[PDB]
Amino acid sequence: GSSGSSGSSSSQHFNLNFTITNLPYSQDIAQPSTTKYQQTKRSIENALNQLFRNSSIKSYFSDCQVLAFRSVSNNNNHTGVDSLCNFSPLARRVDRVAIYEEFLRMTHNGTQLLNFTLDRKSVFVDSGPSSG
Repeated sequence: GSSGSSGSSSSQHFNLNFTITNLPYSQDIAQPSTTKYQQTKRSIENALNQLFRNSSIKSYFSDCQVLAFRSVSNNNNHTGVDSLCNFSPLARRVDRVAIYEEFLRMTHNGTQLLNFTLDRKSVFVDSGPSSG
């Protein structure tokens, strides 16, 4: 057997996160078998797509992966966007702040994402695969 395997992976995955104040955490958002969930799930993922091609990193950045939504504490009138700033195999020189600033520039300092008003301080991007 053995058809490869020699210490290879290529491509990188970035953890995209940013709560959207313009999205209440209802029961629908809790169950993937709802409309409010699928709709918002594709709505945000769709907005991020057109945002990338327009962003400064519209060459190495492939697309995003909306994992799910989280319910922030204190107030239940928000929704934590659990996305994944996925990149291409060619992308080698990519920092965390890079996608963070590129997204804030288009979202007006992280306030209005196309058609979804979201906070800025809440937003944050990190590295997914890092042994943890």
